[PDB]
Amino acid sequence: RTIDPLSRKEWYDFRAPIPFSSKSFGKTLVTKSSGNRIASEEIKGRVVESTLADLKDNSNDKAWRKVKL
RNA sequence: GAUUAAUAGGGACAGUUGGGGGCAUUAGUAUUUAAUAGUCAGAGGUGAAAUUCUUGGAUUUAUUAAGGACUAACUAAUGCGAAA
Ligand SMILES: [Mg+2]
Ligand SMILES: [Mg+2]
Ligand SMILES: [Mg+2]
Repeated sequence: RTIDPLSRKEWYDFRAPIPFSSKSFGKTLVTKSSGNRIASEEIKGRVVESTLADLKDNSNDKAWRKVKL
C-alpha cells in the first residue's frame, strides 16, 4: 500500500429525529476540508435509507418499513 | 262510433353497472440523457467472441432535473364497445 485512499476522510454519526431513537444508527464518510471545501457543508443534502433499526424497543419486527432521512 | 294490448318494437321514468367514447386534470416506477457528489479499471455483449464504450473516468453508487413513451403486479374461460 501507498497512501490509503481514505487518508483524508472524516467520519460522522447519524442522529435520528423525534419519533426515533436518539442513539446514532449509522456512520458516514466525507473528505476533509480543503480551505475551499468546508467539511460540514458537503453533507448538507445527503440522504439516508434505513429500516426501523431506528426505534430501539419496537424495531425488531418491522424490517418492512424503510425511512429516508 | 277508438279490438287486444304480442315472454313484438319505440318512448318515459328509478336505483345501479362497465378497463365504451371526448375533453381537461394527475400520478408512477422504468428506459435514455444531464447535473451534483463518490470511487476506482474495466464495462458491454456472446456458445465463444469481435465491432463498440472507457483515466477527458466509463459501467457502478447516492440525490435531483430534462425529455418523450408506457400503465406492470393485482389481471381472471371476468367486464364494456357495432367492429376495429
Ligand atoms: Mg420524470
Ligand atoms: Mg411524463
Ligand atoms: Mg372487472
